[PDB]
Amino acid sequence: IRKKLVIVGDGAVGKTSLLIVFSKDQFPEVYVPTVFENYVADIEVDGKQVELALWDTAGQEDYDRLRPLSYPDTDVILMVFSIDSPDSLENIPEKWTPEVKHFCPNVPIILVGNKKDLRNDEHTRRELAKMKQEPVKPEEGRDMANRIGAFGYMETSAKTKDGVREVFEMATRAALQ
Ligand SMILES: Nc1nc2c(ncn2[C@@H]2O[C@H](COP(=O)(O)OP(=O)(O)O)[C@@H](O)[C@H]2O)c(=O)[nH]1
Repeated sequence: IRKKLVIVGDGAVGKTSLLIVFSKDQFPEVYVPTVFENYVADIEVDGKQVELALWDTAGQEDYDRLRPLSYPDTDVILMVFSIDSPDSLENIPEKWTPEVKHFCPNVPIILVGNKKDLRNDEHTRRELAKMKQEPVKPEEGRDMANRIGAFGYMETSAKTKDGVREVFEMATRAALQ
């Protein structure tokens, strides 16, 4: 009935924004604070009411020895990259997956490609082109989810809210089973 969820990924990919959208979607409405550490949110998925305890690693991306103190007893990981940052996707296999598999051995991972609203954004394409890069394609996220053994792959926009509810439903199912 209580499941611990930890959200990880590079700085500025939208970890906190995703927690905010989910927490503002709760009913009855509650004031959503600025930080998420053992933050209790109730969700109903399929039959069951579940308490999700949310932990955000934003602000700790460069504190390699302090960040893993939040990992014990985790039930599901949300591992996030940004579709507007191929660098953040490359850190999925190179940084986040080895870390999560060491500290959370058999814990399900949901791979989340956030900022999907920027895939066709003209400003984003122009800025990425300066570095000889382009937005992440959906096939690339799906392939990465298979490579790292993720339970599932989902694309979201915290800005438009599309896909956010579905990410948390999938994470709850994975935590339950
Ligand atoms: N266009 C767009 N911007 C986003 C999205 N999610 C977050 N952002 C923005 O990206 C920036 C970083 O978001 P934040 O939640 O603080 O990332 P965190 O460091 O991973 O916790 C903020 O300026 C947000 O407005 C999204 O889905 N689309």
